[PDB]
Amino acid sequence: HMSGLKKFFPYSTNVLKGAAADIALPSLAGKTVFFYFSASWCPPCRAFTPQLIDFYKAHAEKKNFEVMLISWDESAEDFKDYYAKMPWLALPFEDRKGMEFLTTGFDVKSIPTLVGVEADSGNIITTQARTMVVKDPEAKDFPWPNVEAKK
Repeated sequence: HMSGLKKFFPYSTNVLKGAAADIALPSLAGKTVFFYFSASWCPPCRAFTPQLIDFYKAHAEKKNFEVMLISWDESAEDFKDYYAKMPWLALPFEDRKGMEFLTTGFDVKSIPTLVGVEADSGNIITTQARTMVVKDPEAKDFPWPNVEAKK
């Protein structure tokens, strides 16, 4: 029952997929999951989002991963407009305390940030996936464990 992955969600059960709000964690079984910390008020986020969408189109089926928006937006309206541009999942905006839990858990101090985790185990791969989407657009070294090792 996705115990490892459940550890990331103390206050949500199902998450969003477009207009649907009934996506359950077991649907992510066997995949890599990326938490995308982002907001519509952030210029580099607005520019990185389309790069991440290009990467998702190219590799999200073959490399077997999913993306979930963890929003730093200032309002429900901003969240709705921004998330509507995206093809992936989102932690519901209403779960602000859950967004805080993940933000501190991964020591996210700025955005955009992209964190990779294993769905089955719940283990962490890297917190520096944003760098790699840009540097490795063909996904040759995906999912990039321990990018943190770099100088």
